[PDB]
Amino acid sequence: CSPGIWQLDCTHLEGKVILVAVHVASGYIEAEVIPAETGQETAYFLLKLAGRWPVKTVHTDNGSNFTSTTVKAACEWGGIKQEFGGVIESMNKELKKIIGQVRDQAEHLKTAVQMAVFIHNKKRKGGIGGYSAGERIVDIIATDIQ
Amino acid sequence: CSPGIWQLDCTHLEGKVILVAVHVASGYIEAEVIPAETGQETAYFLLKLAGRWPVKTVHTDNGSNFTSTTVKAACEWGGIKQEFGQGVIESMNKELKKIIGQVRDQAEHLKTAVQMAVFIHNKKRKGGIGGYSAGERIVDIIATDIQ
Ligand SMILES: [Mg+2]
Ligand SMILES: [Mg+2]
Repeated sequence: CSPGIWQLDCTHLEGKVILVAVHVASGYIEAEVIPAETGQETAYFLLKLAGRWPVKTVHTDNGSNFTSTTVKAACEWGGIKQEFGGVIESMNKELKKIIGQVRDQAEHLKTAVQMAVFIHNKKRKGGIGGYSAGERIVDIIATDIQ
Repeated sequence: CSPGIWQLDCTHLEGKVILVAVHVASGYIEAEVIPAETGQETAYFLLKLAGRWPVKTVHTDNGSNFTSTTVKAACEWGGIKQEFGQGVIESMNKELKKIIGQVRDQAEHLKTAVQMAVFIHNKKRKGGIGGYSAGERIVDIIATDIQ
């Protein structure tokens, strides 16, 4: 389901792990520095994400954390279908870029990451009244409720 | 702005702090166990929240964490207006605790149970049939406000 498909992947900065989720159909993202690239941390991130948006399918790579039994259980509980097997790469790249631009503006990396996410989701680039990723996701989900 | 107003407050369970945010106009909530009831943890939660939804005004009580300079800076950066000072946030904490109680056994840790509870609350429909869920009301409210 186009409105319920997300892609997850981990990227790294300053020796830290950043878990990233992208709503494919809109470009909206959610990211967060996790203490360790474990299935436990990944499962925790997934539950929060699923309680927020209609997460039906998550696409990830071969990563141990994503293939873990704990993430599997989280997905079954949340009714999320998994697929291990474009977009997420671009996001990690651009997220790192924005993080770079605002890095000085905050003490810890985790804060910079959230500033970057905010900037990315609020960012526009269409006409004088196009749409931001944040606006596209709610529009997509709203129109799908009817 | 009705669509941009949120209320935040902390509640407690098992000796832990649970930070809770409620989108007043829809009943949609976001909660999370934080290591400590500090301005730092509160500011972190607020940034995440603001990058997700159109947070324009946050209403909280007199709490040190909410009045802290670090939260103040977060709000200025995020362009969020603060107000210090109803029944809504109280009801949510109460019901969240209720749902947490119902699913407490399905999770290894409280923090997980909290997220299960949030998921259940936001997905819940009155009477379990038709109608709108809090999750659907918030996106509808925000969507109709974009036009
Ligand atoms: Mg990977
Ligand atoms: Mg309190």
